[PDB]
Formats: sequence, C-alpha cells, structure tokens
Amino acid sequence: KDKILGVAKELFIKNGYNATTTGEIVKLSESSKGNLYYHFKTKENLFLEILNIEESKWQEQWKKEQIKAKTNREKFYLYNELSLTTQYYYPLQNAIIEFYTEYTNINEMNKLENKYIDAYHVIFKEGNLNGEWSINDVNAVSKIAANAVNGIVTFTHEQNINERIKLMNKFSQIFLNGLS
Amino acid sequence: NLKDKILGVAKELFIKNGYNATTTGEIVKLSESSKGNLYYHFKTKENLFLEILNIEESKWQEQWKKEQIKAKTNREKFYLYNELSLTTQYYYPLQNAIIEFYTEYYKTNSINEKMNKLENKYIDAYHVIFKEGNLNGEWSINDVNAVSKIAANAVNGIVTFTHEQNINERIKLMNKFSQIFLNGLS
Ligand SMILES: CN(C)c1ccc(C(=C2C=CC(=[N+](C)C)C=C2)c2ccccc2)cc1
Repeated sequence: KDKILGVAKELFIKNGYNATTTGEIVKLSESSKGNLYYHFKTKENLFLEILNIEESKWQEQWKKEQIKAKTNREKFYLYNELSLTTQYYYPLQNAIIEFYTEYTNINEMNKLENKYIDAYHVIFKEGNLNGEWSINDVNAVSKIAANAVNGIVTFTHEQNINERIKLMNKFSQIFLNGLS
Repeated sequence: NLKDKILGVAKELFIKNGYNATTTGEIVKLSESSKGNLYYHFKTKENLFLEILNIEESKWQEQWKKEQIKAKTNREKFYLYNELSLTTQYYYPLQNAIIEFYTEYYKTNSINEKMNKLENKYIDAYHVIFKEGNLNGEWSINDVNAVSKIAANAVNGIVTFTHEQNINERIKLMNKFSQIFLNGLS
C-alpha cells in the first residue's frame, strides 16, 4: 500500500495525472495490477487519497508553523513563504488542476479547495478582529490571495528558491498594502 | 501544405481531444502525411505543440495591440489585460491542451525552457503597462521586472486555480484583485 502511495505521488508530481499509468506505478512499486486494485480500486481513488493525505499533512504543518508569526500580517507573509518550500500539497497543483479539468460530481475535491482557502480566511478574519486591517468580503479576499499565491508558487518552479521567496514577499507586501 | 496542414490538423485534434490523447499517427493520417515527415519538421509532438502556441501567442498579442487602445490610462489597461486573460482562457479551445502539456513538461528543462520564452511575452505586456504608468505618473514602481512577473503569475493563478463556474463571480474576483494589487503599489 505505502510503496504505491509514495511512488504514485512522485510520478504525479513529476509527470502529472495523465502521464502516470497504473502500469508505471506497478513496475516501480514492486506490486501487481491487482495489488493496486482492492487497496485503491482505481487510479482516481489512489490520487484522491494522495490529495487527502497531502492536505492533512499541509494543514498539520501549518498548525505548527503559524505560532512563529505573532500578528496575522506576519502569518500571511509566513504562509506564503512556506507554500514555496513545503513538500506538501503545493507540489501536486499541476496534477490537481489536470485531474480537476477532467473529472462527475468526486467533485463534492471542493472540500479540498475550501480547506486550502480556509487558512487565509482565518488569517483575514482574525486580522479584522485584531484591527490589522478592514476587510468586508473576507471570503473573496481569501480566494483571491490563495489562488494568486498558488500561481506564484506553481508558475515559478524553474527559479532559485531565494529569488522565489523574494518575489513572494514583495507580493505579500503589495497585497497587504492594497487592503489599506 | 506538409508543415502548415500538419499544424492546422494538429491544432484541431488538440482542441478536440487535448494534448495527451492526441497521437502523432492521428495527426499524420488526417494530414495525409507520415510520422517520418512529422519527425522531420517538428521532431516531437511536444515541439509541434509549442509551434502552435507560438502562432497563437502572436494572435493574442495582435488582439491586445488593438484592444488596449480602448483603455486610456495604464491603470485601466491593467484591469483590462487581467479581465481579458481570464475571459479568453475561459472559452479558449486549446486551454485544456495547454494545461495538459504544461502539467506534464513543466519540470522538463528541454521543453520548459521554450515554455518560458512564451510566458515572457505575457510578462512583457505587464512591463509595458507598468513602465508607461511610471512615465505617466500613475504610480512609482522601482523594480518593474519583479512587479511584472508577480502580476503575471498572480493573475494566472487566479485564472487557473479558481473553481467558480460562474463567469460573473470570476470577473468580480479578478477586478477586486486588480484593485488590491494597484492600491498596494501606492
Ligand atoms: C490563451 N491565453 C490567453 C492564455 C493561456 C495560458 C496562459 C498561462 C500562463 C501562466 C503563467 C504565465 N506567466 C507566469 C507569465 C503566463 C501564462 C497558463 C495557464 C495554465 C497552464 C499553463 C499556462 C495564459 C494565457
């Protein structure tokens, strides 16, 4: 089970959903095509299970890291820097978008997105309560921030990590200064 | 037209079935050609696709050339460029092929280098906006290169990762973004 999950995740990250075949998982995970079945049934269910684990791991990791930022302003900076460095969830976004632009309401996938946006919602709601900013539509600002940061993460993979952190911090500064 | 008919047919098939499901045997049979000849003009399925994107990219640039004339200030041009990126990607028939292609070859240094040259033309559009804006006194931005990359990546994140099917709400979110972003530059 655990060899199929690890190799699957890696191939999905490296090649996306379509280019990863159950045969290719079978060959590199030392297990039968019927071994993948029963444990996972289908390629889709294996991927969705990988996403469940990834988003739980990401959410665990953020629970621990957010104590390090005292203000919600600092938490926005921190969360966005961590999205670039984390091994969890963010590395799969290209596989996730592809899977999303193919699959049949499994879409009920939207509770995976709402979780990923909810970190910003807490940040922005709590910042509202602690007088750090005034935001009337937190739901909208949360979605905008999350998807914007996701674009900065996902579309700058080619680059040096220090420069990516520098671009991201400038984004965070512009964005927060724009809530003024 | 060996090369041009393969381009047209490949485009149709990429629209119809996406990048991954479309094979070179299909492209060549419907073009009345051969895989040896496809290999000759484009070497790979990957490079054939990249050539289509370059022709399409050129069409997008000429559209923006004539559409930006209706936005008086560079501030208005920023809002418009972002809304156009969104609405165009929403109906664009090659969009799914582009996503499939990108999500497969984004970590391949060979292809991913050529993807960057395409992407940089988008960032250049933003650079012109922000530079012209500096000159016109609409804002004062020190690193126009950084800000242009940030805008381009941020706008396309909003377009790609947003799941709201309602195009009205998507447009509203993008215009809010443009407002926040520009307000942050002051
Ligand atoms: C048809 N059409 C107008 C467009 C089509 C595609 C793009 C994209 C993109 C993403 C990031 C970019 N950056 C960071 C410069 C540039 C382009 C893009 C979206 C999803 C997957 C790959 C690329 C934009 C416009």
